[PDB]
Amino acid sequence: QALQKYSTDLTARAREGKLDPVIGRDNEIRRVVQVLSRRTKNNPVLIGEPGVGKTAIVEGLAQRIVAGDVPESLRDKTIVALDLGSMVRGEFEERLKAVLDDIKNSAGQIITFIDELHTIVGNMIKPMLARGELRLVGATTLDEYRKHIEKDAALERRFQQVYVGEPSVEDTIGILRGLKDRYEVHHGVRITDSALVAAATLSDRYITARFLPDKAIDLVDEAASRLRMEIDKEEVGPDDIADVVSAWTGIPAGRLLEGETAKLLRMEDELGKRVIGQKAAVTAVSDAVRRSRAGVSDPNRPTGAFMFLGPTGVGKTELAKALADFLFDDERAMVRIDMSEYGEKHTVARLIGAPPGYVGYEAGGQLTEAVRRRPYTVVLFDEIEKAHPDVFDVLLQVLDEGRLTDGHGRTVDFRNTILILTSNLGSGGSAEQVLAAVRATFKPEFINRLDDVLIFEGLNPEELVRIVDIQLAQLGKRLAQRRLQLQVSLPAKRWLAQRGFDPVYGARPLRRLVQQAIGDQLAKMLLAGQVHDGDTVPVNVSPDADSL
Amino acid sequence: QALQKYSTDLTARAREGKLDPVIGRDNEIRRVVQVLSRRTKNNPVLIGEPGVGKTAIVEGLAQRIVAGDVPESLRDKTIVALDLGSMFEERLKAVLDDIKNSAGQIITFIDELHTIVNMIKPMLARGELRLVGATTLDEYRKHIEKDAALERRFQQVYVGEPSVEDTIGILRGLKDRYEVHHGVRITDSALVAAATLSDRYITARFLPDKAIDLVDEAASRLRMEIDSRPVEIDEVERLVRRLEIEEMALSKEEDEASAERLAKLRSELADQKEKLAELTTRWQNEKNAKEEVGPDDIADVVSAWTGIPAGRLLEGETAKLLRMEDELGKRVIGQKAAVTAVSDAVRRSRAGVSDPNRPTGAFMFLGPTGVGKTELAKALADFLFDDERAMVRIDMSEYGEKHTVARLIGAPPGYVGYEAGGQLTEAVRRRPYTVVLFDEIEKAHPDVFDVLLQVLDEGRLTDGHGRTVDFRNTILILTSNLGSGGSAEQVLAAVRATFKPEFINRLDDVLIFEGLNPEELVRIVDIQLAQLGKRLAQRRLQLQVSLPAKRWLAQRGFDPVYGARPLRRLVQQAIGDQLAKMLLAGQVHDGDTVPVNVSPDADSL
Ligand SMILES: Nc1ncnc2c1ncn2[C@@H]1O[C@H](COP(=O)(O)OP(=O)(O)OP(O)(O)=S)[C@@H](O)[C@H]1O
Ligand SMILES: Nc1ncnc2c1ncn2[C@@H]1O[C@H](COP(=O)(O)OP(=O)(O)OP(O)(O)=S)[C@@H](O)[C@H]1O
Ligand SMILES: Nc1ncnc2c1ncn2[C@@H]1O[C@H](COP(=O)(O)OP(=O)(O)O)[C@@H](O)[C@H]1O
Ligand SMILES: Nc1ncnc2c1ncn2[C@@H]1O[C@H](COP(=O)(O)OP(=O)(O)O)[C@@H](O)[C@H]1O
Repeated sequence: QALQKYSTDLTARAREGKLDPVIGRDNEIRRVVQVLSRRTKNNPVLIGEPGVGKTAIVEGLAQRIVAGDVPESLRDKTIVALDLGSMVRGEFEERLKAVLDDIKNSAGQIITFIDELHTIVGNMIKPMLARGELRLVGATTLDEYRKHIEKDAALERRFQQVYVGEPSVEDTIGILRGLKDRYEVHHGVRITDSALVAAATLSDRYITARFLPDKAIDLVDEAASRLRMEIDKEEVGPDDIADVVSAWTGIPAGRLLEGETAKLLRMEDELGKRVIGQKAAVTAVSDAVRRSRAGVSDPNRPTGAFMFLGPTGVGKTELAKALADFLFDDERAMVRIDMSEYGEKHTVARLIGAPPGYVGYEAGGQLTEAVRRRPYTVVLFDEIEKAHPDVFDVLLQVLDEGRLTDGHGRTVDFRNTILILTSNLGSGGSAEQVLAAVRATFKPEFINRLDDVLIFEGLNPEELVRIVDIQLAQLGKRLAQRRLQLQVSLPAKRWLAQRGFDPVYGARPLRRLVQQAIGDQLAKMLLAGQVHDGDTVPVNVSPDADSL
Repeated sequence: QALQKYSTDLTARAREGKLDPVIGRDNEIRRVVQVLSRRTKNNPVLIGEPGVGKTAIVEGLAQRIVAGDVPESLRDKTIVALDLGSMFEERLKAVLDDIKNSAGQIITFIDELHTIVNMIKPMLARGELRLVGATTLDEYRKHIEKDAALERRFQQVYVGEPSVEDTIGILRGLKDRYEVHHGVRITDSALVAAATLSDRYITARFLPDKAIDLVDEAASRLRMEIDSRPVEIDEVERLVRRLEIEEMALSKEEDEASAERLAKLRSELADQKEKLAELTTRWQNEKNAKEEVGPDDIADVVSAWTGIPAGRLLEGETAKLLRMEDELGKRVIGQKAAVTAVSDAVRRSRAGVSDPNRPTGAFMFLGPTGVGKTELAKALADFLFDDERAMVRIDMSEYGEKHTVARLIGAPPGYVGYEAGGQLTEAVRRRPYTVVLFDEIEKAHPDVFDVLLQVLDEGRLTDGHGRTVDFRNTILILTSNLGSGGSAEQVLAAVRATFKPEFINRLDDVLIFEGLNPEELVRIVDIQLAQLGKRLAQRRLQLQVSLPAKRWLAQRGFDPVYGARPLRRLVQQAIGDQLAKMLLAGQVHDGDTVPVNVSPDADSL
């Protein structure tokens, strides 16, 4: 009572009701009060993620004390918190010893409470502990406890671990609707259970950084305040919260709705916006992804295991680069592993990395280490027909059971990824001998487990226009830093085709071909003159090359 | 009422009407009042960097407060500050008691509380003062990011700098106040040029005050040059005066070796004397037919800042860059494909076309040894800085260990080597314009690659202290000799299987040098012999080599497995050996020229 400047009270202000009723989490209080009444290894410590309700539990304990529900062994005691940030090189221990003296002079069982004790731990308080005068209650997280309370601890023999995992959705919903009338008078508009459950599920779904009991309340109170500030609609609602979540993340409030039909029905041209032609292919792949996400197939299998073959450079990779954007929300999600190194017997274990203590161990495997983190990729396999006939064992093990075991000992799961097996077979075969070749080259019962084996059709010599038009409308962005406009002339743009297609490399060069030509040919004018940001820069076909 | 002395006021200054120009940031003000009208985690803190305009944000907040645009809980709120120009712990009770007795109507604004955080924390846990904060992001993360004891009452509010179309209005709202001291005119041309030019180029400070300091320094520079003789009329005159005194002290030199230094200092004087006259004559033209700020002094102050060149078209730099592919062919021979590529990416930066958030160029060339994959980078650094010593060259052969990543980043605070700073970061933090050479990238530990993966497409990286140096105006070069025997597929596969494809992704064109041939070797023999003459011109012993001699040389050392170094070895072993045999045996004393000629096998001097 003499040095009460680096610590607060919990039972005094509980005579005022300055604390929230603590509905939920009625088991942890029994656990704590049971550990607090032993003879040794008493004075527990709460262990859990930040923002889950550890302080909430200790406050509820204080409130049950002031009410009177505990055994008389614990009856008639106060609780005091400790702020570690109020002290901090040195003199931290001076104030700490001044505090411990007061605690000992308390001459009773006046229980303390220390939040984030792993800032203290040490050998200064253990004699205070192993004598029977203080009782501390703590708080930290699991990995912290494993660091500051496990390596140099030697005090783990007097701290009891109590776990506070995290609430469920249907439980934090009750928590919220219990903590509702408060804000209904603080701001005061109106509250709908629809808004509450919407906040809960949307935070759970898209806010993957924080945790539930406060993560939800954050959005609820911020949205209520935004609605109050609006009055410079007299109700709150689910859209009234999706707008907040969108202003929080960046993704628009439209897509923040149904994610099954509103996705399967988008498998239309929204793919064909980035991919071109091959409409049979896109429709087939869309069937594959739709009927697989229905919810009747075996739950332990990839979400798609189709392959496609034919000519090069027509967009074989581009279909996957676009598909990763629509489903997993990124084009930096695919992983491509060439089956050209894997032409020997031994190198098949390079994509796992076998033993602890050999050359490639901490480097992990090529196929697994890129999956156990971010398990939502889109795996490609260039020129699979060249891989040694031993990789197929690992591959069949994948697509027959959604699991695999790396070198470390971890278990990885492939039950929500998409396999893709490209190939350059089909040199002359149109549709007749190409399938005979791919039925005789690969194992016959392997292809029994695949999905559709669709064959890309060549670029229609007219349907080079759409791809080059996408390329050109893209490069229309290039010189927007100067706002210079571009000229198009269908003879010139078609003159790129017959001299840049090169159907041995698909359509690969048509990016450098045009960017180097236009950019570094204008690089004289763009420095001297001849152009400004209203000039379409008329470029045309000289009888030989592409002058202006 | 006892804080009227220890703190200023903004409830009365706003009624009187004096406040700095606040335009924009109205959504920010709305965010601040919105977070103030909450139950928990209210009372925000502003996060940014010095000179973004959060001071202006709170000032406009105060003006809007006195005007009235508020909710019910904001009955003018009499927002005040707590003067950090008021500084002991016995007085702070007297300061805090006034706010404590109040009902939350005198809320404070702790400008730069980053150092304030015992006394304010318990008085915050009861919830009586707002204590509006404003600091920077790194100091925030250091001080009040790890302490969750107080992070339950602080909601950071991010702010950005650029408001270009209103930065010009701010310049206007300040243009009046900068024309008073400097007897100059600050034109809208200058406003709109500085608002538009120093933004991407001088990327060390931030627009809302760097666009201010540019105009301030331009004003001071012009006011200086309004004095009779201006810049470049005060320069060659100070040069020619000094040059003369260097000549009148060399005539009285009884030496023959200093005559050739007297025979040149005279000439450069005779060359500089004219250009003094030509400018002086043209001066009177403008004297009877600069007195105002424009767009040229802007680029002037840009160039004099951070060494970065950023002008309209700098009238001495025009024919150099169109001659680059040819000007570079004086030092590097062959690899037309490589010189075209390395060249087409310097103009696209001096033109303003290239991507503004990526290095001004970053790509790799590799191939057999003794081809020039290092002389090319050296030649590049020689004609941009005019001295080859001005290239940052780090070797990746010493970084073969994992724990050597902290060698070029620095060691964390509290360890032994801490004040020494980094090795790569500490060179690009101060004066970033150089070219950085990565010798033998293959020999490095395949973990430093994860740092260049950051530098690519982001343009910066962090060090042991936590700050971020910028990498947006340099060129990054990679050298290696993977494969070294394969045509094009072995080396392609080797680099593809040695580096991540998402590291080769952000790279520009990947270059493969060919190797030298007989037709390109005579041009190298000439360079070698010219450099050798320039070297042994310190004893005035010029040489005289015959065409059969140069052909014998260029034929002798050619073998297409080691490149060109055998040529230097043969030059030494065949000429310098004999010459140094004679030079200390008398008979070839200073001031001499010895001819060489082909003999049947050797070439006698
Ligand atoms: N059962 C509950 N009853 C009432 N409020 C609860 C309950 N569980 C969580 N909360 C609230 O959730 C929020 C989380 O606050 P804290 O309990 O302090 O978080 P924490 O889990 O203790 O970790 P810290 O201390 O925030 S780092 C507070 O507003 C609590 O009041
Ligand atoms: N095309 C060239 N232009 C200029 N100097 C050249 C050329 N080819 C060779 N040389 C000279 O020959 C030597 C080769 O220098 P480097 O460029 O370091 O060799 P390299 O090609 O880098 O091979 P490595 O892999 O670095 S050992 C230097 O003395 C160069 O000056
Ligand atoms: N249908 C298409 N839609 C869009 N771009 C396409 C299409 N077909 C080919 N392309 C383009 O052709 C080029 C080759 O892409 P890709 O098939 O990934 O090449 P590679 O086979 O060399 O890996 C890319 O620029 C790609 O955008
Ligand atoms: N939007 C604005 N336009 C023009 N001048 C401004 C604006 N906001 C503030 N100013 C003035 O310019 C100064 C720029 O520095 P300031 O914004 O105070 O930086 P800080 O408070 O972060 O140190 C302000 O102090 C103010 O006097």
